[PDB]
Amino acid sequence: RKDEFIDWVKGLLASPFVLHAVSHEGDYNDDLATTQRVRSQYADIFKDIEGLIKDKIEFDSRNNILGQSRLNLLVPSIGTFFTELPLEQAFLWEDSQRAISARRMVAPSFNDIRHILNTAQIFHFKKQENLHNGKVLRLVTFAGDVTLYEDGGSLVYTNPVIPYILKLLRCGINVGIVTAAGYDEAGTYENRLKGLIVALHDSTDIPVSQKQNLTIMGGESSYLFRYYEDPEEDNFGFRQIDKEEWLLPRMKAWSLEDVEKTLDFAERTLNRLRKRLNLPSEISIIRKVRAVGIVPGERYDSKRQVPVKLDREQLEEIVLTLQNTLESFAPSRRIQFSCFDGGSDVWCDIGGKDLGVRSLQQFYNPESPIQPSETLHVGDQFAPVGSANDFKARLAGCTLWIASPQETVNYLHRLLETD
Ligand SMILES: O=c1[nH]cnc2c1ncn2[C@@H]1O[C@H](COP(=O)(O)O)[C@@H](O)[C@H]1O
Ligand SMILES: O=c1[nH]cnc2c1ncn2[C@@H]1O[C@H](CO)[C@@H](O)[C@H]1O
Ligand SMILES: [Mg+2]
Ligand SMILES: [Mg+2]
Repeated sequence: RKDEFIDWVKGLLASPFVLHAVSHEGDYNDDLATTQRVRSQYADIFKDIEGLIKDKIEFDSRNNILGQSRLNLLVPSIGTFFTELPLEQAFLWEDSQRAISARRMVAPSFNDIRHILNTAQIFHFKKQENLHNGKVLRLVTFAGDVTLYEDGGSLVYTNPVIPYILKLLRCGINVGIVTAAGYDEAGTYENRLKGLIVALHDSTDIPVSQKQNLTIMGGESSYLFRYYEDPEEDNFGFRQIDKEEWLLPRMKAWSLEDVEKTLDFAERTLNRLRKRLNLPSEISIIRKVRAVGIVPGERYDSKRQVPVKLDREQLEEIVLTLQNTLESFAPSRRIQFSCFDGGSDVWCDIGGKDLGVRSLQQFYNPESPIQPSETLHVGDQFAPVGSANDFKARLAGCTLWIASPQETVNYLHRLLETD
């Protein structure tokens, strides 16, 4: 299941949906009073959950006859909440926009609750701003694919997310692009983020010191770059930081022998899969220094170049096989890794985005590291397995679970607008 917590919330809402909304599906009239009654019922449930989250935050920071928070007993796979969530307020806002309580035949959905949770997380940080002594946002990180641009895409100059990233940098907020795309070379990132770095360079609104608060953490936690601008020349872009300056102690402790054996085992497994699944020859296995993956290809013939893709069932088969085999392999158990299905491909990366975000939290301010409660990672891959390379970011900070580049822009708009 994609998220036990969201599915749990969805199931709770089903009872008042059936009893107070479906019971009126054949109504001739009185549409509004029914809507307001449904709305109150849902709101009450979100208010209750809001209270369970506060209760869990208190439990988690102090440390029940069963040795767990109430909400953990209710939802065993639940992650950590680094901030409270104004769920009732967020429900009421989303209901006004989406008219959830006005439905009579379609229950509150997974995506409804996903939206409500994102809006609650945004609302929490908007509140901190208006607060004296506010626990304000200090780090916003983004996945690339599906989050900043279409899958496999680049950030072109007319991309509407760019003004919002510049506004984050302008407000003093640190911005990291934490992406599985893993290049030991600034040039490739400069091409894929070209529109963003040109707009940032062109900006006269932003001090250079703040422009340089833009970073890339590539390969999830393998390659760190920082935006630079030395006016001596018309030169700007990204410069790589040596890993000795930013690798976390736990990562420094890993054996490079275990790193290598992990990638070798994954590569061998991908080759085995490619033969067993009789994949088209145009499909490629790509081995990198800190990753290995399998990707689509292309062929001629129409008189037309056409993509050569893996089926959905093959991608699922491959990512499950990699994940399960590596969880049973001693060298990969001694380090960390992330396997994911990106939609059209499957990769195994050394490390993971929890390590990438945590690395940035310290890198940006070694003397007073950015806290999880001050961090927001935005991405699309939040399933626990499969479409999953953002999932571990929940270990390092708050998250926003988006579904498209358009959602990312909508949420940054609401985060940053004046209300
Ligand atoms: O090292 C890696 N680890 C995991 N995913 C990668 C890596 N390199 C590239 N990707 C992703 O794989 C796809 C193909 O990469 P591209 O051809 O370099 O753009 C894109 O979705 C990339 O973002
Ligand atoms: O199991 C979980 N599912 C969804 N969100 C979670 C979970 N655990 C912790 N959070 C956090 O709740 C906020 C709103 O979704 C986000 O910060 C998310 O990371
Ligand atoms: Mg993505
Ligand atoms: Mg590549």
